[PDB]
Amino acid sequence: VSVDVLKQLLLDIGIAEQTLTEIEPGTRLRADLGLSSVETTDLEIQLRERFGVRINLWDKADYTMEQLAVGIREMPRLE
Amino acid sequence: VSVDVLKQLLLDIGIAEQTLTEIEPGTRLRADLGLSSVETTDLEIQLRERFGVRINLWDKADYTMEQLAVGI
Repeated sequence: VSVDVLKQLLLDIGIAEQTLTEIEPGTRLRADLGLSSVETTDLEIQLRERFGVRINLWDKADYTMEQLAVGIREMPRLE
Repeated sequence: VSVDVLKQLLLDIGIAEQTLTEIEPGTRLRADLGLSSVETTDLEIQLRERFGVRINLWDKADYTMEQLAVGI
């Protein structure tokens, strides 16, 4: 249900907090947040390196906050 | 751009993560990573369509990750 972890990640990579005030489970990275190419690339890097989550926004057109939150909860980690 | 960014762009065109472990400034596109002609072309397309960056990766015989960053 919760997207707080992902909201904080976005904040962590430099997304402005005013862009994030209405974030919901169905909020989409491109179509709703309007994330830039550099921002999406930074997100893919940090998802992989911090959370073990591997996504490809070159290949896939978009992802919701929910799908990414769930990925984070599900992915195996050594910690 | 950093080596990290280049590594992600390469992942995103389907270069295997295993092939990218130990990637660094000196790593070469063709002689070390073994990029195919189709993969090279895919990298060009991604740079142009995702970032607005036009680069011709047949202008040189090969590119280290550092030359690629500078060229970008």
